[PDB]
Amino acid sequence: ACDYTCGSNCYSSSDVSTAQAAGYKLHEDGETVGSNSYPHKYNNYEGFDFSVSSPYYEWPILSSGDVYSGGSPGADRVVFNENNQLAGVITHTGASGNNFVECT
Ligand SMILES: [Ca+2]
Repeated sequence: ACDYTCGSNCYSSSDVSTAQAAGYKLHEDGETVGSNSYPHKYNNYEGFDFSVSSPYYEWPILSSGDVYSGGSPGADRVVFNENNQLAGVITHTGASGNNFVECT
């Protein structure tokens, strides 16, 4: 079963813990990867009910299970805060433009 489903991509809690660790280490190093420079700040204008406080940062989670290292980021993201707490799993799949919906 999937712990998180984004569109038709299925992720387990191991997949999310692995992506968050990689994204949080780049935040501590003051580094980014990719043409769109991830991780970067996430603004919660859609109002998802996250139970952890901001600031928030978005980082890609790949359907393949690999950690993101550049190239296409796909449409799914883990959002974590400044204290390395997971806020949620969201995706651009099924939302217009740069908006997001939550994975279920
Ligand atoms: Ca997986």
